Amino acid sequence: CPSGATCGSYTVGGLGSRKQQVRNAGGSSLDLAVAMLETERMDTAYPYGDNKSGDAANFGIFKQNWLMLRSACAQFGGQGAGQYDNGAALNSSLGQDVSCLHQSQSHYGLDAWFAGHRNGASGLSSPNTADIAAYKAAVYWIKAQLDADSANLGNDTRFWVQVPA
Ligand SMILES: [Cl-]
Repeated sequence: CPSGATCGSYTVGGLGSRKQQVRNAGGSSLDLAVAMLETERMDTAYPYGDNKSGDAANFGIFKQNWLMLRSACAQFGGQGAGQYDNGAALNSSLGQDVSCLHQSQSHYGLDAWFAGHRNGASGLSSPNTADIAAYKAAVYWIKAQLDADSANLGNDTRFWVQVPA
């Protein structure tokens, strides 16, 4: 486990089939790690926008925020913060979700992407915080578990890390 955190793994029914769908939609192991951290079932069943509005609203299985989406992704080009409900298109289309993730990561580079993903504009402007570093470490710990045994790319196991610890 990273730092002083608890971590572990448990079984989620149907998750292996879902992992395969994410991969077939273009998700890499890093993308799977992010998805695995963000929701239990790699879905969009969390509250709409993750109970946030505007630039802070989250959409899709990676919980991408509207600032990131409208700043980097062609389908949201030129849109303002108040148009955030348009990001809900990612809740219905896994292919668009992955496409947007890749556009955003390429636009910012991965290091900046982690910062903006975690903390929005504040994160992009101050990307080297301890909290952002903890988030990144959690994702890469999950990825290490996926990398260490390829069965984890298609089985029902969810790896988890308590990011606040
Ligand atoms: Cl994001």
